[PDB]
Amino acid sequence: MKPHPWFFGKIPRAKAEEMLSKQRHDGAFLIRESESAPGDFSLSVKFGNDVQHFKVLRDGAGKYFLWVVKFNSLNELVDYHRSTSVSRNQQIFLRDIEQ
Ligand SMILES: CNC(=O)[C@H]1[C@H](C(=O)N[C@@H](CCC(N)=O)C(=O)N[C@@H](CC(N)=O)C(N)=O)[C@H]1c1ccc(OP(=O)(O)O)cc1
Repeated sequence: MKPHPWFFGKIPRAKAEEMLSKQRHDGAFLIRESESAPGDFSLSVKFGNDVQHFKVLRDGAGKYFLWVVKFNSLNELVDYHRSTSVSRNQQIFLRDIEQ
């Protein structure tokens, strides 16, 4: 296997916005480690001329989620959202960032 092209570690929210706005496709994303909420993860996605941010929420079972459906890993959250939208208003499917 190859390492996941979506994990950026502890990068600032503004830095994530700066690089995603330059990407050419809707759905281009990254997972980053939140500075505002230490220990947690955040999802940043490009759509149109904006960059949307989602908190990767945790429960007492250690599951990962954005809305209702629970996942065992960050990898499973990401993979599910490549075929199912992260939004109910717009069709936003996650796709790998271009290097
Ligand atoms: C300025 N306010 C926001 O960004 C708010 C983002 C939001 O509600 N986003 C929409 C989705 C994107 C949009 N519509 O622009 C939402 O309804 N999020 C839900 C679902 C979710 N899992 O984020 C929520 N706020 O619980 C919150 C946020 C806040 C913090 C953060 O981590 P860091 O602080 O960016 O590391 C990520 C997202």
